[PDB]
Amino acid sequence: KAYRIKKNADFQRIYKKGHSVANRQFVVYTCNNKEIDHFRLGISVSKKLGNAVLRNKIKRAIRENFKVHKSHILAKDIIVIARQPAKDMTTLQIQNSLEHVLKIAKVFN
Repeated sequence: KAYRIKKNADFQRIYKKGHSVANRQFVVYTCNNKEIDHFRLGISVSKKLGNAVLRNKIKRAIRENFKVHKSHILAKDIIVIARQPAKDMTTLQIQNSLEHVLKIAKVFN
């Protein structure tokens, strides 16, 4: 399977059956998937935060974080949702905010 979650039906199963945590900039959902043996990541960044340039910068920051932690993440489905205050972070701060919330989410990273 690919590492990126694409289907909208997968986003819904995770929201309904999964578990969430949040800091001020990000909500994180996790949900085990016994049929997969590596993590998967879905990202949601609402148009309320800004235009496509801003949203893709946030998406790129999240993907770069999981890429660097690629080998020490547990085999769960993971959804990262950007909250409105994410639009006011520096690119550097996004990485430390993600490290904080992912540690709270028990993704082993």
